[PDB]
Amino acid sequence: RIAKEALTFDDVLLVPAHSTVLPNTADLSTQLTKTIRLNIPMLSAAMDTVTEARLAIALAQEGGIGFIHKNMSIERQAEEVRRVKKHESAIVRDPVTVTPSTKIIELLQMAREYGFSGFPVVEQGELVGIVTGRDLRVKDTVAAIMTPKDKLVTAREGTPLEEMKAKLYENRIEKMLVVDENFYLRGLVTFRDIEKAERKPNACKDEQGRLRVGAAVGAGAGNEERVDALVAAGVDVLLIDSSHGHSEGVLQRIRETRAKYPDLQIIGGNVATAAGARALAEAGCSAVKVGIGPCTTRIVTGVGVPQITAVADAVEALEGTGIPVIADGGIRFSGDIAKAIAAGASAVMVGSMLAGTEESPYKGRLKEIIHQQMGGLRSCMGLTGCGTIDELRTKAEFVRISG
Amino acid sequence: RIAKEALTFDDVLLVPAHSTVLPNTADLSTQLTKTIRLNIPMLSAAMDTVTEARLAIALAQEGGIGFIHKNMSIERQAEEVRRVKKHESAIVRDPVTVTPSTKIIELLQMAREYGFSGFPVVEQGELVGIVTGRDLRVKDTVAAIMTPKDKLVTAREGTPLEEMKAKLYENRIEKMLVVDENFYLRGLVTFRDIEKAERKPNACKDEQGRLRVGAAVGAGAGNEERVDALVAAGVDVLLIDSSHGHSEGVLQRIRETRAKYPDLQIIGGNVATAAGARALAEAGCSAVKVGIGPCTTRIVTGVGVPQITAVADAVEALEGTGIPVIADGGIRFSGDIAKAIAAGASAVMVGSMLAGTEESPYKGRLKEIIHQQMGGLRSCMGLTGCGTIDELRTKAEFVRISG
Amino acid sequence: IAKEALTFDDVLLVPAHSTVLPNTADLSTQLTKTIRLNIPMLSAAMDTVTEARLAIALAQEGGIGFIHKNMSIERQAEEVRRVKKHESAIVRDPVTVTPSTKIIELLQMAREYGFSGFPVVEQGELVGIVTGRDLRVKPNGDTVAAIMTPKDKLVTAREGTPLEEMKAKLYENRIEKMLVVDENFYLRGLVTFRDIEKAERKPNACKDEQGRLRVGAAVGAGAGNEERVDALVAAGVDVLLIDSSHGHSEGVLQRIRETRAKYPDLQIIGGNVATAAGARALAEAGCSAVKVGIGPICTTRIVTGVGVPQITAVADAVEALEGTGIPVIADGGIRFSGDIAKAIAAGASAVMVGSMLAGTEESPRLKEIIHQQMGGLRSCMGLTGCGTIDELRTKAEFVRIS
Amino acid sequence: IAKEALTFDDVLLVPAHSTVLPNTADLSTQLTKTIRLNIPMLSAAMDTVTEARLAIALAQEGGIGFIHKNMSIERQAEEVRRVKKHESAIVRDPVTVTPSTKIIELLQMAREYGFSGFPVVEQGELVGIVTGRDLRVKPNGDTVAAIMTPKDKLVTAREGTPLEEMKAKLYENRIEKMLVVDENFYLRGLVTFRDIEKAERKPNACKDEQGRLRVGAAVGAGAGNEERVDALVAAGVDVLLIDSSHGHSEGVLQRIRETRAKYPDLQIIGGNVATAAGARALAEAGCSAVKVGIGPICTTRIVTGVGVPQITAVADAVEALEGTGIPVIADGGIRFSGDIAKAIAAGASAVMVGSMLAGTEESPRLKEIIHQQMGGLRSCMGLTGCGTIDELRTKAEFVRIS
Ligand SMILES: Nc1ncnc2c1ncn2[C@@H]1O[C@H](COP(=O)(O)OP(=O)(O)OP(=O)(O)O)[C@@H](O)[C@H]1O
Ligand SMILES: Nc1ncnc2c1ncn2[C@@H]1O[C@H](COP(=O)(O)OP(=O)(O)OP(=O)(O)O)[C@@H](O)[C@H]1O
Ligand SMILES: Nc1ncnc2c1ncn2[C@@H]1O[C@H](COP(=O)(O)OP(=O)(O)OP(=O)(O)O)[C@@H](O)[C@H]1O
Ligand SMILES: Nc1ncnc2c1ncn2[C@@H]1O[C@H](COP(=O)(O)OP(=O)(O)OP(=O)(O)O)[C@@H](O)[C@H]1O
Ligand SMILES: Nc1ncnc2c1ncn2[C@@H]1O[C@H](COP(=O)(O)OP(=O)(O)OP(=O)(O)O)[C@@H](O)[C@H]1O
Ligand SMILES: Nc1ncnc2c1ncn2[C@@H]1O[C@H](COP(=O)(O)OP(=O)(O)OP(=O)(O)O)[C@@H](O)[C@H]1O
Ligand SMILES: Nc1ncnc2c1ncn2[C@@H]1O[C@H](COP(=O)(O)OP(=O)(O)OP(=O)(O)O)[C@@H](O)[C@H]1O
Ligand SMILES: Nc1ncnc2c1ncn2[C@@H]1O[C@H](COP(=O)(O)OP(=O)(O)OP(=O)(O)O)[C@@H](O)[C@H]1O
Ligand SMILES: [Mg+2]
Ligand SMILES: [Mg+2]
Ligand SMILES: [Mg+2]
Ligand SMILES: [Mg+2]
Ligand SMILES: [Mg+2]
Ligand SMILES: [Mg+2]
Repeated sequence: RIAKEALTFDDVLLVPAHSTVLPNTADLSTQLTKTIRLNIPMLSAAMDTVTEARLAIALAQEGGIGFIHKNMSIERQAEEVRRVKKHESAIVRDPVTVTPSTKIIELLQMAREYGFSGFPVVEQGELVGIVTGRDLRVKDTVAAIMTPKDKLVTAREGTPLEEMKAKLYENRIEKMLVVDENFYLRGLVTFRDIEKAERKPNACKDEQGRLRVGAAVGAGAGNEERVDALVAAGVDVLLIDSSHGHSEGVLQRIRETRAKYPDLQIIGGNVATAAGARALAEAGCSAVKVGIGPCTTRIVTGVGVPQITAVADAVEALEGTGIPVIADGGIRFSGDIAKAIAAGASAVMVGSMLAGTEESPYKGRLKEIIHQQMGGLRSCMGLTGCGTIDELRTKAEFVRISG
Repeated sequence: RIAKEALTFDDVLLVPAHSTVLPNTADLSTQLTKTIRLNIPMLSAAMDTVTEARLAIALAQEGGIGFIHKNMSIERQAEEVRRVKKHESAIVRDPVTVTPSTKIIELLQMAREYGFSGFPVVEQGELVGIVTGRDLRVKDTVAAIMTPKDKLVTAREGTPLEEMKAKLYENRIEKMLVVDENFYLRGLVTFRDIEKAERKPNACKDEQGRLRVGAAVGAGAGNEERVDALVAAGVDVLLIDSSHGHSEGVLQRIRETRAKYPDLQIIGGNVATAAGARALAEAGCSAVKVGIGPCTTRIVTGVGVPQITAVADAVEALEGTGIPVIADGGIRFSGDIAKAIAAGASAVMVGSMLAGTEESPYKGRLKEIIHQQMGGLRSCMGLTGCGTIDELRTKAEFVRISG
Repeated sequence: IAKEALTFDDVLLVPAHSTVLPNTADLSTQLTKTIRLNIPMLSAAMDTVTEARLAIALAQEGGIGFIHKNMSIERQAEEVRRVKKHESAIVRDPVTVTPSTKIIELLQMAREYGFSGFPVVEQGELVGIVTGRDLRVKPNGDTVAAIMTPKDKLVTAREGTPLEEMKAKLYENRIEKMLVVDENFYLRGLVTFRDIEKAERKPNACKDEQGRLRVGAAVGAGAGNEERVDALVAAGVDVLLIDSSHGHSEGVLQRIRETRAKYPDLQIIGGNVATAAGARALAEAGCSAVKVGIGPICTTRIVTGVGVPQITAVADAVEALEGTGIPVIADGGIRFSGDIAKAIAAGASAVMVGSMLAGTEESPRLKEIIHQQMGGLRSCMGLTGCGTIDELRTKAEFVRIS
Repeated sequence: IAKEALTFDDVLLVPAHSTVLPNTADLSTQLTKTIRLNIPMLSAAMDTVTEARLAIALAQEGGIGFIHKNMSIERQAEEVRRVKKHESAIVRDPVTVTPSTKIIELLQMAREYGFSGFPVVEQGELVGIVTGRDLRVKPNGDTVAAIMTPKDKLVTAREGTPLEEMKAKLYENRIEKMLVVDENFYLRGLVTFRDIEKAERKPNACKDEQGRLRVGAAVGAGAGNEERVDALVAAGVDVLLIDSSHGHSEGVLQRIRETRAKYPDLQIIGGNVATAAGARALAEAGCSAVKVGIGPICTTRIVTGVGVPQITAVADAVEALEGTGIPVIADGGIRFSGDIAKAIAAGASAVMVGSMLAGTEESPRLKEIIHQQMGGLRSCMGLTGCGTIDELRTKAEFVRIS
C-alpha cells in the first residue's frame, strides 16, 4: 500500500525560457477569488505574532491582504477589521479625534500612546478645530491651544489626492481634513500618507476604495457569533482555518456560512489532496488553502504531502471552477514562492517571514521584505518568459533535481 | 544480485483523508495476539534499563503491557511477574504486611526502603491491625502503635471501587483493606489508587481483572528451567527474543514451548522477511516481532531491512493467520508509530523512549510520555479518517518523499 | 593624609589555646541592652530578602529579620504584626472560615495561603474544623458546614496546656491539628503537629517576654517617616532600624533624636557609619545599636569613590563606643562563614546579611544556610579558644596577610 | 592588633657564597633526638596517601610515612608491623604455601598479592618453592607439591650471609629468588634479586637499629585513642603522631601528657600548631617533634577564617623552641621543590606532604617525585651555600618580595 511519490520545493527547479519579460515590468496581480484581485500574490497568515490591524493595512497598501487572527476577543477582532476597512490608499476615515473640552493632560497621554500627536477637534461629528504637535509647547483644555474653526484648511470629499497635496503645500501644513457639505469630519490625510501613496500606488482595495482585509475563524461550531461579528465588521474574505479541512465538521461550517452570506468570500483550509480540494470547493469555498504538514505536524502526527505535489493536485482537481488555490507554509526563500505559483497556486500565504517586522504586533519595515521577495519573483518571471501570474501558473516548466 | 529497494519511516508520509474522526474519540485498542487486546498499541522492551515490575504495572494501567527482562535471576524474574500479576487496575493483592510483634525499628527500615509507610498487620493471613505513617511519631513492637482489629475499616472482596471510596471518605482514611468472609487479608487499596483508576480507566487486564504482563527469554536451550518458571508465575505472553529469529535454533525453542503450553501466548522475534514471519508463525508464535537492524547491527554486521518494507512484508506473509505483527525499534518520533501501524503493525515496541522515566529502573513520569505519544497517534488518525487501529492498518495510504 | 585600612581578606584569625569544641560554643550575643539573640545574625531590610515569612524563619533559627520599607505604612504593620503572632509553636489569630463558606471558595481559599486546615468560627464561637481530608470528595453546591468535623467531635486543649501535653493529645487522636481554646471555648490559636516537632528541633527561637517571636523594621528618609515609626511601634515591633546610606547625616541624626524623644523605650538601630565620629553621632543621638558598613554590590566605591574597608570600619566603631555598652552590627561584605567570625572578632556584636539569603524558600531553604554559616563560626570558635561571642569579640587576635 | 605574616610566596632565598654542588649536599636531618632521616620528607596520614605499601617506599627513599587512623586498631598494627618486617633487602615472615595447596588456589593466591614466588612450608619445615614458572602448565587437579622445586634442589643462604654474597649465589644458579634459613633449615625470610638491585640503587633507606625500615602512625581524639596508642607501640612503630586540626587543645595536650607518662621512651610528634605558645604547650607536654601548619585544601581559612601563613608560623615555632633540641616539621602548603627549601630555611627540620604523593603507584611511581623534589632542594642548597640541612636551617637568608 506503500507507494506513490511526491515532490517538495527543493525537489524542483524552474526552467528558463525565451523571454520578452523584464523584472520591473512584470505584472504581479492575481485573482485570489473570483471577485478579489490582489496586486501581489501574498497573504499574511492569521497568527498572534504576524497580523493585526497594523500589518493588514501595511500589506494591503503593498498589493496584498492581511488576515486578523482569532487569538483575541470577538469584539476586539471586529474592531481590527473596521480599522483596516476605514482606511483608503492614503486617507483615514474615522480618525482619532478630540473635543474642545478634552484636557490637555489627557491629550499628551493620547499622543504618548497613539504615536501621532495630531488630532482633529470635533463636537459630535462637526469639525471644530485641530490640535497638533506644534500646539503643545506651553503648559486648561484643547480649546485654548487648538487652531480654530475659521482657519482650518479642508477639502470636500471626492477631491483628488493631488488637489489636497497642492492645498497642504500652499498652506505649509501637514494634515488635510476631509469634510462634509455641513463641515462634518469625514477623513484625515497627512502629507506623509500622500507621498507614500504616489509611490507604491498598488494598494489592494474594494469598489469603495477602502483597504481590503481578511479574518480567520476556526470551525467546530460556537464560532457563529464570531463569524457574524466579522461580517458585520465588513471583512472582505473570511478564513475558516483548520489543521485538517477535509473533516466533516469543517465542510459543515463552510456549508452553513455560505448559507447565511451567499456573496461573502470564504477561504477554507487546509487540504492537501484533490479530494479535499473538491470537497472544500463543493461546500462553498471561494478559494482553498493547501498545507498539510510542510512543521511538527510531520514529526508528531506522521502526516503530510509535500507542497509541490499537493498544490498541483488541488489545482488539477479544481480546473473549471474558478476557485483559486493558496499555497500555505513550507516557504523558505523567495524562489519557493515562484515554484508554488508555477505549480499552480494563485497566491501564497506567509507568516514567519513577517513575524518580526515593524508593522507586526529582529525587525524591519514591511515594505522592504515585500520588496526583496517581489523582486525575486520578478527575476524568475523574466527568466521563465512569463509576464503575468496567469502565465507563470500555466506556462513555466519544471526540472527534477537530485543532489 | 544487487537489487530490490526498501523503505524506512523517513521515506514515507501518511496522506490525509476525508475524516469524521476526532483525536479524543479515536479508539486506540488493538489485538496483540488472537486472545490479548491492548487498549493502546504499545509494548515496553525487555531491557535492564526500561522494564521491571515497576514500569510494567505503570504501562498496563495505561493500556499497554511491559516485558520483564532476563538480565536477572530466574527466581527474581518470576517474582517480578507475580508482582505485576497480583495487581488489579487499582487494588494490590498480596500487599507488604507486618505482624504485631514486628519491632518498630525494623518497621522504619521497611518504609525507608519501600517508599510507603503504611502496612496491614497480619497473623498468618488473618488481618489483625494496620499501621501507617501517622502511627510512628513517638519512639516496643508494632502491636503497641497499630490501629487495632476492632476499629479497622474494610470491604469484602467484590465490592466496587466506588463503594470503597465512599467508605474511605466517610471514615476520613486513606487505606482500604480488602477482606475475606473469615477476615483474612485479600487486598490493599489506597485513595491514591482509586483516583488514578477513575481517570485513565483503560488498564490492560486479563479475565481475572489482574494486570497483564510479559517476560523475555532468549533461545539456545537451557532456558527451559526459566521458561517454565515464568509460566508458573502466570505471565501473559512469553517473549522468545533473538537477534535473528529465522535461525533453526529459535524456531526449535518455539516449537518446544508451544508443545509444553498449548495456550500460552508467545511472541517470537526478530524477523524481517515474509519467510521469517511465516516460519515464526508456523512454529507456533501468537505474534511475530519485526526489527532486523533498524543500531550497530547495521554498521557492524552490514545486515538489515528498513522497517516500513519489513513490517508490510511480514504482514502480507501472514494474511489469514490472525497472527499480529509488532514493529520493534527504529522508532524516532510519534508519527513513526503511526507509520508503523499504517504499514500494518498491530502494536509497536519501544524501550529507549522510556529508559529514563520515573517507573523505569533525565526523567519523567510514564503517564506523560504515553500521553504525548498517544496524542500524536490521535492527531494522525483524525487526519487519515481512521477511527480504529483496525482502520489505520488497512485504510491509510502512503506517499513517497525524497528530500 | 592616608591611613591604612583592611578588609576581611587582609586578615586572618590566630589559633589560640582552646578548651572549646564546636558543639560547645555559645552563639548568643546582645543585640541591644534589652535584646539578646541566640545566633549573631540579622536579615537585611531588602525586598528580595526579608518579609514576614523570612522574619519568622530567622527568628526560629535564633536571629532577627527586618521588614523592608517598600510598602504602605499599613501593610508593613501587618507584616510586623504577623511575625509577632507566633509564639513557641502556637499560632494566634489563625485564619478561620465560616460554616457558610462554599467549598468552591474553600479550595479557592487553599491555593494561596498554602494550607488547608482552617478552624470554623461562626461569629465568635468555634463550631468545627475543615482540613484537606474533608475536601477530598464533593459533598454532593454545598458549603463548609457539610464537610467539617463538628463541634461535638473537636479535640481541643485549654490555653496554658504544656506543648508536650497537647502533642500527646494529638498522637492519641491521630489528628494533624490542635485547637487551643479559652475557658469559654473561644479560639485562642492553632498549634499543628509540624510546629511542635520544629520546636524540639529548633529550641533556640529568639522570643519576647510574652513568648512571641521577635522582629524589626526599617524606616527611611521619606517625607512620612514619622508615621511609619508609629505604625511599627504600635504594631509591636521589637527593634527599629533607622537605616541610611549615610547615617552621619543631619537628616538621620535628626530622626534618631526625634524618635528617642517620642519613645524613650524603643530599641533603635542607626546606620550605616564607618568612622569613630560617625559612631559617636549615632550613639549620642540615642541609638541602642550602630550598624557599620559603608563601601562593602560594589558600586558604592566605583560610582562614588567613598568607602571604608570593613574591618577597620567595624573596629573604629567598636573602639569609639568602648564603655557605652552600645553594640555594633556589621553590614555587608560578608561572603563566607569565615567573614562572620572576623567581623565579630573585630568587635561586632552581630552581623547583617542580605544577598546570602536572597533566594531561599522563606525569601520573597533557610534552615541550612544558617546551619553551615553558624557551623563555620563554631569551627572558628573552637580553633581560637572562644566559647562565648563576648570572648570572640575581645579575646581573638589578628594577623596581617598579603 | 595586626602583625604581618608571610607565606612561601612572599619570600625568596638569597644566593650566598657556595662551595657546595648539588651532588654534594647532605640531605639528612634529625626528625627527633633518636630518629635521623636521610631525606627531609614525611608522608601525611591520609587514606589516599600513605599505607604500608607507601610507608615502605618512602622509607626506601630515605623518609618516613605515617599510617592513617581510618582503620580498626588491629588492622593498623598489621600495617605498621608489615613495614617493620623489611630490612635492607631481606623480607621476614614472607607469605608461604603448604604442599597441600591446590594450584587452582595457588593461582587464586597470585592475582591479589601481586607475586607468584611462595616458599613452601609444611608445619614449620621448609620443603620447596613454587614460582610462576612451575605454574605455566597444569600438572595433569593436583596440588602445589606436584609443581614445586623440591627440598633437595633448594638454593638457600644462612641468615647473616652478606647481601653481595647471596646475590652471587643467585646469579650462579640463575634463579630469581633466594631462601634465607637458620641453622635448623627454618625459613628466616625471602630475598629476591629485584630487591638487592634496589638496595644498591637506593642505599639511603631510613632504617632501625635492628636494620628494619622505619615507620610512624597517627592517633586522633576518638574515644579509644589509648588502645590505638598501645597497639602501635607493641606492633613496633618508630614514631607516634598525635595529630590534631588544633593541637593547642586541652584534649591533645592531655593525650600527649598521658602517653609520655605511659611511655617515657616513645618518639612523639604533636601537631598542628602555628604559634610560639602553641609550640611550647606541645613541647612541655612532652613531644619529640612539633608539626606546624594551621591554614595551609584552602577551606580552613574560608569556612573558619583561622590560619597563620606558613613561613611566619614555622619560624615562630622554631624560635619558641630555640635551645630545647625539639625539631619542627612543616605540614602542607607545599607545592614546589622550592617551598620545601623555604620551610627548612625558616627552621623546619623536615617537611610533611600528602597531596604531592596522592596518586602514586605506592599510594592506596614515587621514586621519581622524590628525585625531582630532592633534586630541587639540592639546587637550592648549592645556590645558597648550605651543604647540610642544619646549615640551610640556620645559615640561609630571606628577602621580601611583592
Ligand atoms: N488623529 C489621527 N488618527 C489616526 N491616524 C492618524 C492621526 N494623525 C496621524 N495619523 C496617522 O499617523 C501618521 C503619523 O504622522 P504624524 O502625525 O506623526 O506626522 P506629521 O506631523 O504630519 O508629519 P511630520 O513627521 O513630517 O512632521 C500619519 O502620517 C497618519 O498616517
Ligand atoms: N488643516 C489645517 N488647517 C489649519 N491649521 C492646520 C491644519 N493642519 C495643521 N494646522 C496647524 O498648523 C500648525 C502646524 O501643523 P502641522 O501638522 O504641520 O505641524 P506639527 O505636526 O505640529 O509639526 P512638526 O513637524 O514640528 O512636528 C499647527 O498650529 C496646526 O494646528
Ligand atoms: N503495604 C503496601 N504494600 C504494597 N503497596 C503499597 C502498600 N502501601 C501502599 N502501597 C502503594 O504505594 C502507594 C504509596 O502510597 P502512600 O501509602 O504513601 O499514600 P497514602 O498515605 O495513602 O496517601 P497520602 O499521600 O494522600 O497521605 C499507595 O498509593 C499504593 O499504591
Ligand atoms: N482501614 C483502616 N481502618 C482503620 N484505621 C485505619 C485504616 N486506614 C488507616 N487507618 C488509621 O487512620 C490513621 C491515618 O491513616 P492514613 O493512612 O489516612 O494516614 P497516614 O498515611 O499516616 O497520613 P498522612 O497523610 O499524614 O501521611 C492511622 O492511625 C491509621 O492507622
Ligand atoms: N489556619 C492556619 N493559620 C495559620 N497558619 C497555619 C494554619 N494552618 C497551618 N498553618 C501553618 O502551616 C503549617 C501546617 O500546614 P499544613 O496544612 O500543611 O499541616 P498538615 O497537613 O495538617 O500536616 P501534614 O501535612 O504533615 O499531614 C504549620 O507549621 C502552621 O504554622
Ligand atoms: N482538633 C481536631 N478535632 C477534631 N477533628 C480534627 C481535628 N483536627 C483535625 N481533625 C479532623 O481530622 C481529619 C484530618 O486530620 P488532620 O487534620 O490531622 O490531617 P490532614 O492534614 O487533613 O491530612 P493529610 O496528612 O492527609 O494531608 C479531618 O476529618 C479533620 O476535620
Ligand atoms: N612471597 C613474598 N612475600 C613477600 N614479598 C614478596 C614475596 N615474593 C615477592 N615479594 C616481593 O615482590 C618482589 C618480587 O616479586 P616478583 O614475583 O615479581 O619477582 P620475580 O619474578 O622472581 O623477578 P622477575 O620478575 O624480575 O623475573 C620483591 O621486591 C619482593 O619484595
Ligand atoms: N631458591 C631456589 N632454589 C631452587 N629453585 C628455585 C629457587 N628460586 C626459584 N627456583 C626455581 O626456579 C624456577 C623459577 O626461577 P625464578 O624464581 O628465579 O623466576 P620466575 O620469576 O618464576 O620467572 P620469570 O622471570 O619468567 O617470571 C622455578 O622452577 C622455581 O621453583
Ligand atoms: Mg509633525
Ligand atoms: Mg515635521
Ligand atoms: Mg499519607
Ligand atoms: Mg496525606
Ligand atoms: Mg500528613
Ligand atoms: Mg624475570
